[PDB]
Amino acid sequence: LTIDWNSALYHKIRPQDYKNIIETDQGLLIAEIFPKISESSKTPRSLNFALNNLKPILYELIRAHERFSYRHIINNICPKSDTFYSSPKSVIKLLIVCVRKTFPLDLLGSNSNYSVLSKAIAILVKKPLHSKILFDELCKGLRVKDVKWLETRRLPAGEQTQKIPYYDVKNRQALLYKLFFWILSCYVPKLLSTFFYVTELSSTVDIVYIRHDTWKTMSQPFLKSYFR
Repeated sequence: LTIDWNSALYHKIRPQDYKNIIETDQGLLIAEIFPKISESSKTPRSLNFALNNLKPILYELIRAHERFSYRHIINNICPKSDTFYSSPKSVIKLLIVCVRKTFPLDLLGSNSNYSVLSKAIAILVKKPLHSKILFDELCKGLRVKDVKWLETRRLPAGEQTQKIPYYDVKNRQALLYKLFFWILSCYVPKLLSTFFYVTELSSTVDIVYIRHDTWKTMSQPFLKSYFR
């Protein structure tokens, strides 16, 4: 399984449409993340509880996304500079910061798992245009035990030290990786496309990030000449 990023980088692109970074229709959002699972009428009930545990988290994520100024944070992390391109390191910090300030903590579970996200975000941007990426390489340190909305057991006071069955832990691994896949192949590339026009210098520097306004100023004289 791969993330063909160039197509993921120019699909449903809405430049500076900072509201359409995340699907604000919450029913559409969960079908986005869990395509078949979230409308199957034959889902195992352990999973149906997992999705139910997810309903408040996705709701909060949508609320945070709508009270956030993405124009603000990019002017801090990646302001207009002498260099006309934004350094990947600045693009890194910007993305990670955006996640840290809007994502509920129970979405990926722990900071440990959000580090695995941070590392995944670092690998991604550094890779050039038209580059397939092995997804399972990125799920490096994902602990399915740190994420509570996948814990559907409700045990009596005594026997709390119960070991999780293999079928159970394998199912939660699938769900978490399906959500992680949506973060990296849907959410992250849509954040990038909204802030930056992305391109390549065609040479050794095969990954370039130029702010959309800076890009529009730089192309204006070219578009202004068209008379052929």
